[PDB]
Amino acid sequence: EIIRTNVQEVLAEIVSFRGIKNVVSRIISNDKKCRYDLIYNKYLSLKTMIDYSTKFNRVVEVVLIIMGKLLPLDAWGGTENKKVIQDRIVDFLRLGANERLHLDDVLSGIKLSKFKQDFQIRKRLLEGYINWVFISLVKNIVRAFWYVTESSNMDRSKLFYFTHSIWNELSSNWITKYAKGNLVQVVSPESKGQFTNGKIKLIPKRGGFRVICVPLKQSLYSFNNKRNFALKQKEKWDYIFYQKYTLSPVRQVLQLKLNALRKSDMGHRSSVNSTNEVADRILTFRNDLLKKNKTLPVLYMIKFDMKECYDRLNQNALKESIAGIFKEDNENTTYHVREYGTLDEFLKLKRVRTLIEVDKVKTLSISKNKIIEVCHSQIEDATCLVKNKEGQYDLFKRKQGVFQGFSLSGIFCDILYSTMVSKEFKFLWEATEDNLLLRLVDDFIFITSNKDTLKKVKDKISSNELQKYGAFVNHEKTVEINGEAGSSNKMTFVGLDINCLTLDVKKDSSQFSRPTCKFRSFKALFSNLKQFYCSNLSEFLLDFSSNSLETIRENVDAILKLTFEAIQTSFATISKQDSFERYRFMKFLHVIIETTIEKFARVNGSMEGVEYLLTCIKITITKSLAFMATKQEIIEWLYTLTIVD
Repeated sequence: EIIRTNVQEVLAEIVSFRGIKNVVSRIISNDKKCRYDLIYNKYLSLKTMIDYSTKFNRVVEVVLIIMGKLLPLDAWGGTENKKVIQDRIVDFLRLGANERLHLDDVLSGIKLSKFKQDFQIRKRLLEGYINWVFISLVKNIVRAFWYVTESSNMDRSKLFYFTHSIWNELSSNWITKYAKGNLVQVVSPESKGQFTNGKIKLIPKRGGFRVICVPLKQSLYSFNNKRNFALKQKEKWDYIFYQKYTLSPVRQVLQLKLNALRKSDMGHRSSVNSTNEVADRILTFRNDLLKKNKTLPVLYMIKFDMKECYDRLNQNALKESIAGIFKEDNENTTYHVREYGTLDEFLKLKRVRTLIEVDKVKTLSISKNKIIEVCHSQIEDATCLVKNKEGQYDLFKRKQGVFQGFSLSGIFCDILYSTMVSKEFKFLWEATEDNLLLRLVDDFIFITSNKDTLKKVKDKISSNELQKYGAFVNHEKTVEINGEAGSSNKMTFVGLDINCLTLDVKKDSSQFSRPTCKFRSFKALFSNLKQFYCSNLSEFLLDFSSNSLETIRENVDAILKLTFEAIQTSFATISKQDSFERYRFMKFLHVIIETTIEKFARVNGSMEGVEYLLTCIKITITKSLAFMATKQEIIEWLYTLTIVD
């Protein structure tokens, strides 16, 4: 029950002879008589959520035990090619068996597969065989036994295998408890519920789970009727058209109104869009202080975060904030924004590898009435489906707050907190020379030389004046230092170590650890660094529903810089014993760039921002290769890459 295709179909997958059918038959035969649920009894059966996960070594052992039973020794093509393929299987399991397979990296066996001038171009079938072994056999085994989710952690290269039996038990328990305190049932909502339904996804947030709502591309009727494929396809394109022509414009106009307020109001400059911007605003604060009084004064600083900002978000305050940024447009205004494609466009109408080597605008138009209507609909009509354990899939709505995982949830929280910061902290932006406030999603930092204005901020985050917006200060996480030789002088803000005494800002970078660069060849270095890149390129850092583009870009830049730092560190050593070939390096760059763009489109479903990201990648790659004297042809090739038109 691992291979659900016949010998005729599998052999058809390996060509666009007779020994092949001999192997496929023996593999399929072993599949039918393999005692799967006895292996499960032998190998796979409290008080933090990740401890229930199967340890990775037991995960690997189960997979290889199945693979050994499924594939006879000749099916591996040698008693040593088996060692190589098994190592690539472990690498594939370290990516959760969910990332794209690269046949040029996995394949390092040579001849010993005796059908198990042109034998090489007719070895393209070996690519089709190994591909079927990895994507059909290995992946289905993982899907058969485990649910795989990446943790929300500090080090999020960690993928976790929960057996379906224990994952369902953990998930049903947390969801039942979370539904009582945050949700309320629904028996017949509006007929217009086609694009406001979502399914609950859980992420192992330490003591519990993060609750994410993934938008359903169907109506409830189509979801309950799993057999009406045509209707599901019809409504799938309804969402695609709704996302392209309605949701994307609404998000674009909200982002522009929010950007224009960063320049207009002084109260919105305190709202910062990324971590590097937090560092730069502090470094500029430090530098401007060194110019204003020529020394560095004793500085006081306070950091504080919000408790469950999405769950506790005030829907009414959010709706007022949205009306606020549109107060000047007289409720008949049409805005002109760009059109973008969907991921599922090229796929289902064209072919793969959408990054290739006359102009375009492709504008759309949307009115303020629609924007207000769609925003209200997303806030007030968002519903989620919960597994019932009587197999019923009831529908629930939020008592208060906004579901994380919908298109506008991230920008909703940005609009409200920018509005909140601007109206509530008025006594900060006529004396900017002495104090600095910065906002990053839900984390706040405030640095000042005025110990009196420190108490103003310290007394406002202790009152209830921010609860009007749904902001509740996480008091036990509040940290304050002053560096009067009586307190500590190091504080950790988001990703940053900040010295209170000298305003030194240094990045932790421990989230993505050592790229392990010590090899005797560039090919071995690029394969390892390709593994490292995909292992750290998690979906949440490409999620446009929860992060800004500057945050998405800087995260890609952070992974890139670590990857190229490995190249720079070991280039001289490897170049001593292996000649650097620029064309092999460009294929590595092309694979690295393609994977990032593909996963970004996969996560967000919309092509909005791939252009901005592709050119930020070119600039980052250019900068990161400054150490390389001879790169003109490499960089010239890099600059000719575009998104498929």
